[PDB]
Amino acid sequence: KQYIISEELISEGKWVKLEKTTYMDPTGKTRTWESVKRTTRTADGVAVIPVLQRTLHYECIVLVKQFRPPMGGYCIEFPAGLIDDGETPEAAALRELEEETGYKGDIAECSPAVCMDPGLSNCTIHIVTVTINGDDAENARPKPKPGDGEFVEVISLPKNDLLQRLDALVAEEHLTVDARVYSYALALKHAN
Amino acid sequence: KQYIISEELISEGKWVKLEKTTYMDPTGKTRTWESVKRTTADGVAVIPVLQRTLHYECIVLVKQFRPPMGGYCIEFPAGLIDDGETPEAAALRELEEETGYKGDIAECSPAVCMDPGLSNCTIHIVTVTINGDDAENARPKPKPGDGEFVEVISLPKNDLLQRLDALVAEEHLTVDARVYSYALALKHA
Ligand SMILES: C=CC(=O)N1CCC[C@H](n2nc(-c3ccc(Oc4ccccc4)cc3)c3c(N)ncnc32)C1
Ligand SMILES: C=CC(=O)N1CCC[C@H](n2nc(-c3ccc(Oc4ccccc4)cc3)c3c(N)ncnc32)C1
Ligand SMILES: [Mg+2]
Ligand SMILES: [Mg+2]
Ligand SMILES: [Mg+2]
Ligand SMILES: [Mg+2]
Repeated sequence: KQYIISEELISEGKWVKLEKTTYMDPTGKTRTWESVKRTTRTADGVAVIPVLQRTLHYECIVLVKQFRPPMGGYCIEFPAGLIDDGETPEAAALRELEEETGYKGDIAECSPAVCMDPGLSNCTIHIVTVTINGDDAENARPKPKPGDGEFVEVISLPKNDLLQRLDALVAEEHLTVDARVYSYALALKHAN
Repeated sequence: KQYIISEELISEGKWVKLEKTTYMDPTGKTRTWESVKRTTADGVAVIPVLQRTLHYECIVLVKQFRPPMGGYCIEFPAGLIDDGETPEAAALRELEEETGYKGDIAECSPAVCMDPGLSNCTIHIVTVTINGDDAENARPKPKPGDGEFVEVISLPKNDLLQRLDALVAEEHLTVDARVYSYALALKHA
């Protein structure tokens, strides 16, 4: 009993547009929302949850540090990015993971499309859990191949103390942790 | 190394604005980005663990219509922090408004980013326990904000990822990425 009635363009940039969304609320009253959408009419992207498994060591979660212009600061994130021209989620996952980290991994699982920020945008991603065989030579000396203007520092953090490692990074190096990463670190503790 | 050079307004809405951000890259080249912003940390998301004697713990989630998405999304209770409000007060207030439960603080994250490729939106993630043995959390009544309409869905922590998968298979609705990320780690632990 709620639905979109109309979308009116407010402002279109190269990558991102702002829209006045009109919609019916449940009382039968009409209401507006300001909404963001891409200029490029599938989920939009993938985030990879990369579990670096090496025997006789803790499993690690591989994260990336990048400068994020909207945040005007460095942010710690799961490797992620846009699914490219008719490409599958899984394959965008391995690719992004290689481009961003150098690791070559195997799919363990793939989420349905999930919303990034539904109070603001219609951005959806697939979250893909990937195990990295860290005892295979391909992953011995992993080589990041980042595309034009992509500057990405890898940080692998033990999965055993993930939440504590994340909080320490915020307290020390004043960077921001992504909410999906934080959510995952929390649940590792909460499963107790 | 890298830093913001300038922010030039493209368009101002009542609530959100689009800006052209110019930043210094690490090679020392000037670059641009399109960034969304509002007109502390903006908000809270509540992780509500319903605890009851002789029950498995539940995670309390809300279903709401999300205009940006064109349909209904399953979320952690979440809302903006009012001026002068603490994250924890907001968390508890939003939880009660959205679900009817009165919770107790367990923990509060640092500010974390929602969508850093797009906005500077940050939240605190606030873990709250709900004493479901207490008489006030027996028949909880939502008291939603102005133009706010919520259904409550409580799922066992010990089965969250599977129960979310079911809901997505049976209904026409999206799970939020933070919810789905939490359900995954539960299974991975
Ligand atoms: C060469 C490579 C490259 O630079 N790329 C790769 C190709 C273009 C990328 N891009 N595109 C974005 C962007 C797009 C989508 C975003 O979320 C969504 C929003 C609404 C609905 C769905 C998703 C967020 C951000 C972003 C920007 N706001 N400004 C500047 N450019 C950046 C960057
Ligand atoms: C129930 C409550 C209520 O009705 N309110 C009263 C209070 C105002 C609320 N509001 N505001 C928003 C909004 C603001 C910012 C958003 O993201 C960002 C947050 C921080 C930094 C960057 C981005 C997303 C959404 C939203 C809208 N985009 N359209 C229309 N109004 C809605 C509406
Ligand atoms: Mg990326
Ligand atoms: Mg990438
Ligand atoms: Mg809310
Ligand atoms: Mg609310």
